[PDB]
Amino acid sequence: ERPTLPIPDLLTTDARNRIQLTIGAGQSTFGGKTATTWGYNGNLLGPAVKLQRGKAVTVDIYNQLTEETTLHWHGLEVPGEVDGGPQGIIPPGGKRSVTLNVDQPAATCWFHPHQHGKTGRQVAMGLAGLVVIEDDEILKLMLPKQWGIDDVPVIVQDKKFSADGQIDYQLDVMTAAVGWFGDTLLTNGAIYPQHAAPRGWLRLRLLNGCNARSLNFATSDNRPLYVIASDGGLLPEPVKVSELPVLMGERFEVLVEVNDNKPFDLVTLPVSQMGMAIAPFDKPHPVMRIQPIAISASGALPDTLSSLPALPSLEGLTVRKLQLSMDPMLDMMGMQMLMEKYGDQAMAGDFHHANKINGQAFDMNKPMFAAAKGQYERWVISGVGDMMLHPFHIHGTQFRILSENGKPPAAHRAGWKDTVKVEGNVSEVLVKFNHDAPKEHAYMAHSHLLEHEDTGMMLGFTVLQGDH
Ligand SMILES: [Cu+]
Ligand SMILES: [Cu+]
Ligand SMILES: [Cu+]
Ligand SMILES: [Cu+]
Ligand SMILES: [Cu+]
Ligand SMILES: [Cu+]
Ligand SMILES: [Cu+]
Ligand SMILES: [Cu+]
Ligand SMILES: [Cu+]
Repeated sequence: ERPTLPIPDLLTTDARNRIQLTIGAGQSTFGGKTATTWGYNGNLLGPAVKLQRGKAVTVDIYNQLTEETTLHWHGLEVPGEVDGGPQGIIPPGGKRSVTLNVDQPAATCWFHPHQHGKTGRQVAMGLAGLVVIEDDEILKLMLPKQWGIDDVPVIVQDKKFSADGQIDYQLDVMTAAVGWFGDTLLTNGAIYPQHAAPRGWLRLRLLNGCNARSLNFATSDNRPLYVIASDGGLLPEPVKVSELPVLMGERFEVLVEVNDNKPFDLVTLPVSQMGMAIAPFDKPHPVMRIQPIAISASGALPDTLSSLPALPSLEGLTVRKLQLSMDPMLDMMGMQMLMEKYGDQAMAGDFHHANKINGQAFDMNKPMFAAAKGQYERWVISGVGDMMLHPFHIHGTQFRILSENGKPPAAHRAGWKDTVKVEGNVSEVLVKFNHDAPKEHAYMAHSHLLEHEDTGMMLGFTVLQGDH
């Protein structure tokens, strides 16, 4: 009796070379209770916008909410002016158009709001969509590619609800400290759905769309997952894993084997992050049921996928230090609240500017620095002196991780990424920005634990000129 997995529509340009996105409020049902929800072209979540490398598209965005919002293309390398950070306000009842000139490798990216101080609430209410970038190279690989049959997006999110059935979002001292988390897991908006998949190989495009919760994917019968792509695109070869940790905002594409008369579940395993192994997440928790079917499939697991360029020489590059911090009093009170409500299981395994980078809370009208254009830079990001998890994301770039929180990156994490783990230690990434970003439409760099972002842990930076 499980509902079928909802499939976002795959949306391409029309004869005018446009795509229309409407942002609005509607209603959804969760376990027989109605909730007010927000969506793109719909009442919850959104479509998957399909783009080709080297082709321009124009996106018309209609805000039919009664409050301001913005639309950011997470993972897509575009100029500040169309990046849709906090300065890209779309008035309630208004329309903004952006032209996107796609110039990066095939990848699964996504889109969501970036309204200043309110991003967590707007994502919790339901706003998220997907971007599918294709190029010439990926289409020659004979990967599974029937959308909604053997090539399927999997957007995983937690929410909590009040007794009246509404989504229960509060930015308070506990949530500003540890993040907004809940007791109900959704998969493309549904609770424990089933997906009917052809015998052979199934391609899952995994997105952790949670506000604050880290995930760790595995299968019910321990069959392996073959990682084929990260945030910014294909890896050089598939990497076989028994489990796959995924931070907030991260994407991975995996292939899994589907065999006759053997259903299995995709699950998430308990994580060690504060607050996130509370019941029902103290044990392995189901995400979706895979049901084998006997319709045609042509997809395969290739020996080779692509080629990564060599990491450049590190001598001579500009180094930028980014020190993350949390107000000791916020940490104090939030942790105490968490302990009092839930006890030891919560540790298993004015705060509106309390969270900072280099001693400064986000200033929308003062960028912290100007980065070079077209030149490699080394950015060193530290959570030393703090216990919380900071998945650190940088707009405008796909980067390479040199060191991740005390160690070289795992093989499946060594390709193109837009997020890096920072948690009580220091990480180092190699970045290059191909496009301009002025003071009036600056690039953001921030923790993707959304409650931290909303209470100050973000900076603006410009990109202007390069070598002179
Ligand atoms: Cu994002
Ligand atoms: Cu982003
Ligand atoms: Cu602002
Ligand atoms: Cu206090
Ligand atoms: Cu204290
Ligand atoms: Cu604690
Ligand atoms: Cu903290
Ligand atoms: Cu550009
Ligand atoms: Cu962002």
